[PDB]
Amino acid sequence: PANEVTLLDSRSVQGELGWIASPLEGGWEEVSIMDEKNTPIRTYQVCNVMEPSQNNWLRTDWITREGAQRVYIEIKFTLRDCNSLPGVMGTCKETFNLYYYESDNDKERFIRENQFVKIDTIAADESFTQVDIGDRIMKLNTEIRDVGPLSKKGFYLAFQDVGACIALVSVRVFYKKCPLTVRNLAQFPDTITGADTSSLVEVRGSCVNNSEEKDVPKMYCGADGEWLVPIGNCLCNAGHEERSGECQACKIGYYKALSTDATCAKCPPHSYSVWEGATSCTCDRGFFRADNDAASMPCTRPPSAPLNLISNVNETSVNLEWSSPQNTGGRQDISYNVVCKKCGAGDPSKCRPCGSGVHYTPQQNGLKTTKVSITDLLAHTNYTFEIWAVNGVSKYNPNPDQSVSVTVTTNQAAPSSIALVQAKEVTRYSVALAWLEPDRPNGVILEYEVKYYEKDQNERSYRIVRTAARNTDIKGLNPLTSYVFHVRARTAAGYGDFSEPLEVTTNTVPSRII
Repeated sequence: PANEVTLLDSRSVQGELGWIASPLEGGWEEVSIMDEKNTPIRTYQVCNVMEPSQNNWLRTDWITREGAQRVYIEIKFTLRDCNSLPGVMGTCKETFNLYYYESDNDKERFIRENQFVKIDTIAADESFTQVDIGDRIMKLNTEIRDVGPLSKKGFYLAFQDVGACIALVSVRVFYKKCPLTVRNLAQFPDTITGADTSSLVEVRGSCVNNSEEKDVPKMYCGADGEWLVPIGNCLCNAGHEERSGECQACKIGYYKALSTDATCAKCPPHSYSVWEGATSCTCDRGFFRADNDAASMPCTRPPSAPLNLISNVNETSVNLEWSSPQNTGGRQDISYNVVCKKCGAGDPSKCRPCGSGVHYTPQQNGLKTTKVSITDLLAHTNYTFEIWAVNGVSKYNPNPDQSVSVTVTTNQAAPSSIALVQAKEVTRYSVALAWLEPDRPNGVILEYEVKYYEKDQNERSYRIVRTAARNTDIKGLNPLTSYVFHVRARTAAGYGDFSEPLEVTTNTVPSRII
């Protein structure tokens, strides 16, 4: 019934035990008790109290050790007290000796009586053990005796009677063993107990096929037939979670990048579901993950180019400025790459690249700031720059379809100021504005910026209204508030100057009666 492997048993034996007894008549009797469906239970009996100098031997059959170390012998017997019935002074006994002999030969006819070695004298105990074979309760005292270490192939066990009323009910022969158990996600095989009580057995078992050894696993198989302290845990491999037995793989829609104790996590947002036992959730079409970026982070989109581009020119240098991108994609690392083209010079589309050493003081390629300044550019020659937005993923991702660019001139000056501005309509809610283009353009006019600032009060933040058309209307203004309007012409070639300061007071509904 126990985890310990048995060698010899009274019930488990095939038919007869095959035990050699000396003498045959008047010695050990085959008094067996039958209490099973057509199957008997073997028991040896001897009771020669009246006869003097009684000596009865009972040797067991050949026992195959099968790689044993320490053998435990459990004997269940009935011992009749010498007080129960009157007898002869110093004749009756209440003890029986236990003998053992090691041999190599399998089948033997006779074993030498004097050659046997005694283990210990077995006697009765006060506490009776309750163990029954049939329906009625039987109270027989049990005794356990250990012997070891054994070097030979097998051994023989002998029972000696010195004139006592005894019956050997159950004879169990078994060795203690450490069972096959899986602890700390590592397999441990069946190991036999040590030869000494003060000696421990070092057991090192191999880990699961779908798991990697992080720490060396070891267990100590004690003399009792069980492990003591577990040292070293085997962590589950990437794409496999913790389970009762072996490391179970991650289900459809789960991933595990590194060997961690935590279970399989669900796919991050905007990521395609992979098959059972995946390392990392792959990104679907339109989304791509960076090499330097962690597996825990979700899939990101490619960046967008900044729509607005402001350019100011000097005699030999050019200054560029742009706003933040529209679609970020989902990454904090946004850089800008400036590309020289020299396509501005000449009417045809095809041109030669900037082979010469163009110097730009802030950064060469991949600037984090939204402002850049290009120097040492040749005068009288037309140029064009392509400010291409670069993300952390954009390298792995395909080259972005479009990049916002602006064509500029070197030697040509900045635009002049507007000669005069005029108000067309004057009402309590809106004031219309009209203006002409400046006297000297010095380039193609692209935008007109208008500034508004309140008078008689503290300086409020300037109102910005961008209109390419030569006419604009003000909106949402309080009555009786005088306002100064300033227009500024803006080109790709440069920055314009402030216009005529027009002081117009907001119209009011009449109140004076004549």
